[PDB]
Amino acid sequence: EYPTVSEIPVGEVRLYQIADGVWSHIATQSFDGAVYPSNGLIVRDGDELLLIDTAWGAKNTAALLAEIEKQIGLPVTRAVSTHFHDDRVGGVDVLRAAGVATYASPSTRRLAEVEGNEIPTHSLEGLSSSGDAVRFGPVELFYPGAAHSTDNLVVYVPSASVLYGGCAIYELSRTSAGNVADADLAEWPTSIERIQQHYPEAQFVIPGHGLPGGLDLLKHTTNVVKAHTN
Ligand SMILES: [Cl-]
Ligand SMILES: [O-]
Ligand SMILES: [Zn+2]
Ligand SMILES: [Zn+2]
Ligand SMILES: [Zn+2]
Repeated sequence: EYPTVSEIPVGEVRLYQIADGVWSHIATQSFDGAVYPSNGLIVRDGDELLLIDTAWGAKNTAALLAEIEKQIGLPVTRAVSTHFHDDRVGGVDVLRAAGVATYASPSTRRLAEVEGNEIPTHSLEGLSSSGDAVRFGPVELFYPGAAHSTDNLVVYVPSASVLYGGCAIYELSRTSAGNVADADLAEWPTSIERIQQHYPEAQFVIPGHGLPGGLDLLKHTTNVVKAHTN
């Protein structure tokens, strides 16, 4: 049922419905020899769609839109990148070209530019302090504090109790820390706890990569982060 790299050819994207009016988009990308899956979110906003994160690359993102256009038939009007890394903003130029309004916090935009990555056009204000939350259409955007990256945001769909953690949250199968180069290992557990305190009602938790689960993914990530820290 949940698509894996198996049911997904490199360059293609698969959509998966998590709840009413909420889907995850799944793509793949080779990386240092191996192939990894990657999740993004899609949330119905009236008669249009809010996209959370790119499909990790221009080709992948063009396929994501095509796969959305021919499967939901609702237009993607806005998109939010949860952090400055390539797997989240890579494809933003494609989204922009297609008329999608791309958004990110000033922190993410700043880091993206410094990194030489694509830069979402619009700015999400009011997410600069750990614990900050702001509404964006059908979802709530939350800055839990530095974790996988200093700018990582998490997304909650109050109507469906869906929490999209992006790369700040690991799937159960991920037993060791991934790339923590731009991570704040010291603050990661505390940021996870703010996510826990703010969304204890979440029923579905989507990791940036891999299989969705419940709130237990938070403690799992904490376990993995602590083990790596030591
Ligand atoms: Cl990654
Ligand atoms: O990432
Ligand atoms: Zn990242
Ligand atoms: Zn605009
Ligand atoms: Zn990632």
